[PDB]
Parts: sequence; C-alpha cells; structure tokens
Amino acid sequence: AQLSEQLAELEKRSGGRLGVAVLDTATGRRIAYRGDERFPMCSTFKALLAAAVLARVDQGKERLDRRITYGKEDLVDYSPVTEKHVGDGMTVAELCEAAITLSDNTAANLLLEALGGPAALTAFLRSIGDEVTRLDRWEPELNEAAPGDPRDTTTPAAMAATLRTLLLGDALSPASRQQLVDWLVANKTGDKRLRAGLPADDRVGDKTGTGGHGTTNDIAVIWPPGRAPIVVTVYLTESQVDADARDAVIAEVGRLVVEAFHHHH
Ligand SMILES: O=[N+]([O-])c1ccc2nn[nH]c2c1
Repeated sequence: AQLSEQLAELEKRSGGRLGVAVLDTATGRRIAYRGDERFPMCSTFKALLAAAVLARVDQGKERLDRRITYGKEDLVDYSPVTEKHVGDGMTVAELCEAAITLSDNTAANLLLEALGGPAALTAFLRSIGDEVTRLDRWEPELNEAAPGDPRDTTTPAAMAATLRTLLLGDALSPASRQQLVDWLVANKTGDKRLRAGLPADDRVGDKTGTGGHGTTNDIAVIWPPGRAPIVVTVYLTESQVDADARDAVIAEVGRLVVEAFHHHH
C-alpha cells in the first residue's frame, strides 16, 4: 500500500511506465506495482537463456565445456568478450558467463543458436510454468522496446516467479542452479541500479537490461544476512529521463523496497 504510492510517485517523476515485483521466499508472498503488465525484457532475458542452456546440460543434450567456433561475421555490436576469441572460440560456459556478466551480445546469439532460437527459449519457459514471458527476436533487434509490441516481453511478477524456480527451486539440478547463481552474483556493471539502493552486506545476483523508448531494467535475487532470499524485478520503459536518471530510478526502487521490509509493518 505505502510502497505502492511511493513507486507511483517515482513513476511520475520518471515520465515513463514502471513495473516492480518483490517475491519473499520466506512466505511466497509478493508485492507488485504493475506486476501483471508487459514490459520489454532487453538483456534481462540472458538470465533465462543461460538457465535454458544449463537445463540442456542437465538433460545431457549439452556440455558446459563444449567448444563453439565462430568467425568475424558472427559478431554483432557489443561483444566485448567474444570479439577477442574469433580464433580460439569459446566454451558454452564461457559464453554463458560473458552473456550474464557483461551482456555480450554475440555470446547470447551463439547460445540461442545452440539452443534452437527464441522459440526454444520460450518453449523452455513454458516447460517450467511461465506462461507469459516470451522471446521472439535475436540480439540486437530485441531491444526495440516499442510500446504495445508484445515481442520479447515479460511481466515483473512472471519474471520474479521464474527467477525463483530457476535459482531457488527445482527447475535446474542443484549444480546448474549453483552455477547460474555464481554467474549472476559476479556482475561487473557494477553497480548503479538495484545494487546501489541495497545494503552492502547483501549478496546480490543481478542482470541489467537497456533498450529503446527510454528503457532500463534490472532483475535480482538478494540474500540478506541471516534471512531467506528475496526476488526483485524492476522494469522501466517509455521514460522521459536519461540513462543515468533511469539508473537512479531503479536504485530508488531498491531503497524503497528495503525501507518497506524494515519499517512499514
Ligand atoms: O531487496 N529486498 O527486498 C530487501 C529487503 C530487506 C532487506 N534487509 N536487508 N537486505 C534486504 C533486501
């Protein structure tokens, strides 16, 4: 209730459309602002993509140490890791790490190819119970973020529930689960979004995303000391303020989420 008004005030000053979901795993209870509205995912999809790959590894259809070869012509804009390994190539695990930790666009496209494309990612999501999130396009076309376009979107609540089952539930094997946590925890943003609003003593594994039509997102599983973990998803789009302002918007969601856990009662 109170956090809602605070977020709606924050949404006004952003000029855009803000969506937040908070899933407390101690109770399975969730708080949500536009939690059942569609928002463009941009790079936050890469957390799901590495999950779907690890699920192939669990099934035996993939190996984290499989070498993937690619040439200069497979590269798209923003490939900080993969661009320096056109010769060697990279293992699946190295592409997953590059995609989560640095948002390497070629890594994600290479992992989508190994998977079977946006439809295979969407198909995996369905198999774990997410009936909402959808990936339709490849990098970088999927960062369009056009209002009313349902392609490449999720909801704050759907994304939060999906992170819960992948990182904390029984969707992946325990080892794949631990591996996906390890990748998300070693973000190198790093960091100015949710991370910036939170207590430093927290262990945070997060994924950021940026797009057109004034879009910045951040999703995260947070482990507070001596406390069950909490899943926070934040989606901002149609924002009229600039990229640095959008970062501070997301950090302010983080601060408000903490205040409401400690004080609203
Ligand atoms: O992100 N959080 O929802 C959250 C809530 C309460 C907390 N106490 N410590 N860290 C926290 C994070």
